[PDB]
Amino acid sequence: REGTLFYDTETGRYDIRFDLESFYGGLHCGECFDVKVKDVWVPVRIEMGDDWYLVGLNVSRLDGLRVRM
Amino acid sequence: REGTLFYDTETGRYDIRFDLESFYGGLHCGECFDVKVKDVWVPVRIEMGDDWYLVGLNVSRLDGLRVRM
Repeated sequence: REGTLFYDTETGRYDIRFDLESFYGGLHCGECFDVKVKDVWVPVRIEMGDDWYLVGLNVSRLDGLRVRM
Repeated sequence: REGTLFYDTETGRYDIRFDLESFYGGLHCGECFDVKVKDVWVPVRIEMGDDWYLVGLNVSRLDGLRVRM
């Protein structure tokens, strides 16, 4: 359910860490999930343009966001 | 303050994201904090070897760890 979003170097994709040793495996274009914003969960979709970005929420960067699926 | 640990490509350092747009500003060698493992906070100290690593916790990778200062 809940995890942290991060960029994986040896795979130009963002991924989600759910546990100390439990990862999603890599997010693909179009995948949806919620981003934690203060006390609310905002629905977003990750996409690829010139670089990875989120549709549904304006953020400075995707690194370190708390997410939920 | 609780946050998420992530690799900051703008500085080559690991940093902590506390809120949607609040960041620690880049961790330096010797700085300490706790890492969430299960439902316990483990004290660590970040250092630089061949690459960044944590003294106090043997983990495959630092990306996405939940932490607190």
